[PDB]
Amino acid sequence: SEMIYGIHAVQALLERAPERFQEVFILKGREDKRLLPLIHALESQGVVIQLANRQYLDEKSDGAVHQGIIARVKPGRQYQENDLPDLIASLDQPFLLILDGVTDPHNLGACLRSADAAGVHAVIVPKDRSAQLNATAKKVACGAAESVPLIRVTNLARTMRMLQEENIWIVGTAGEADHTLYQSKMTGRLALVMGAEGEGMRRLTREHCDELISIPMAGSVSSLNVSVATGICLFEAVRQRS
Amino acid sequence: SSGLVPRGSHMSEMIYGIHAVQALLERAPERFQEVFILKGREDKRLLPLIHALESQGVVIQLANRQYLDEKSDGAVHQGIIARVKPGRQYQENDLPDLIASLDQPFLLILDGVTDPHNLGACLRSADAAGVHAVIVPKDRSAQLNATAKKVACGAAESVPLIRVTNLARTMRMLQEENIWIVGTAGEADHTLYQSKMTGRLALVMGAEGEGMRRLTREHCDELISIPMAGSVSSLNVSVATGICLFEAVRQRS
Repeated sequence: SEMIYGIHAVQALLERAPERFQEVFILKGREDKRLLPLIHALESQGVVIQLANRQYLDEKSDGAVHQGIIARVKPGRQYQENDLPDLIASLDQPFLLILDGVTDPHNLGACLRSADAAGVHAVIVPKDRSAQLNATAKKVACGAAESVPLIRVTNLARTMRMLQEENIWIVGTAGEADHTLYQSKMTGRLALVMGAEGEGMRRLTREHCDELISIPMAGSVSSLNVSVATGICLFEAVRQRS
Repeated sequence: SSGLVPRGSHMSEMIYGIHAVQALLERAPERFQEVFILKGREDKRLLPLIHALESQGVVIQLANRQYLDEKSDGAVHQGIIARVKPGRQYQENDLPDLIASLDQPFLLILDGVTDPHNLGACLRSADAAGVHAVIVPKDRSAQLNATAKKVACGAAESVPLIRVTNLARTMRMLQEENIWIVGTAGEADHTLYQSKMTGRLALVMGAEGEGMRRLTREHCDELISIPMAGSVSSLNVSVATGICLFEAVRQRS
């Protein structure tokens, strides 16, 4: 049993895994047009709602910015490297995001938020030397933690080959690319790879890519933050995929 | 009986990071006055720098770390000091002329970004996209402080940030100058991909909270939304700003 607080986590679950709802706790006495459009959905879902004072919610959350809402939820299905091939098989047209070198919990959250926004089916990351999904990541993820699975993998190159033996085209961003993000084809079976802000993808990672793209800069000094680069690339795909 | 007038002083400003010392070298070399580095101490990352500096005819002097950390308020200078002239601070009144010197102005308007970190993150993306100027309302925006300047990775020294008195009025001026204004809002009825983002243009982004002010929204020529996959999905102002700014870039290239 897991405890979630916040409207962004209560809702990401209503949109994605409403079946994970067991019992809801909301402030007994304080109307908010920020909750009814949720309270009703919960009622429609057949989720048992429960009346509780403010103390009942100040304790069972460790003084969090619950905004008046907390629920009892069944832990979310955590995908391991092993069950990736099945996840992919259940996908009509895989749209994946691979992060090589994201060590900062905050960036992991931002990338997760954007992947969700983009409709990415899963975020794949190097099990070793990569940030962890802690309180802060989830927080910056704005609920994305609950929607987009994050699969931690032993060897990136091995997993990439698996994806390629499964017809998923791998396109990675890199300065030493010959064409730009806009001269790429981001339709079909796809996996987008972003590397750390300074070092980029590790040499091995970029060699396991079918293609390499670069984001065009207007300034030989102009650079881009990682979570913004991820977004720009992901939505260029969203654009071509619509 | 008279009238006194400050004759006028000239005070230098010390810079610190490679993302300033090496950024301002190419971003704004003419402001350079004196430069400091470690004495007789090899640094393979300093040579590619102290190279372009000598070519520009800028003085380069060696010194201690006490000297560096003292004239640097014990800051992460990275062994590279730099005494330079004050930076040109663009003001509202300067706007008309800046726009006059551009054939196809590409402006970014930030309404309500009150967090310096976001302000700096946004400038960085603006600089990457070729934005000529970022315009924010004086009474509803963050200050280009040190925190902002750092998250901007140098852009702060390349992209003018003009603080304005009446955002809506400044917007009417932009339109009088034939600049098309596109604002980002959930209330829009088409996406940024269905928008014509070429020509004279200003992109308006609102903060994550209350979003764009109603008056700002009403002075836009068009409103666009960023398509979300699921009623859940939502974007950070910096990422969102980056996304819209680059869809524009794609279109005008």
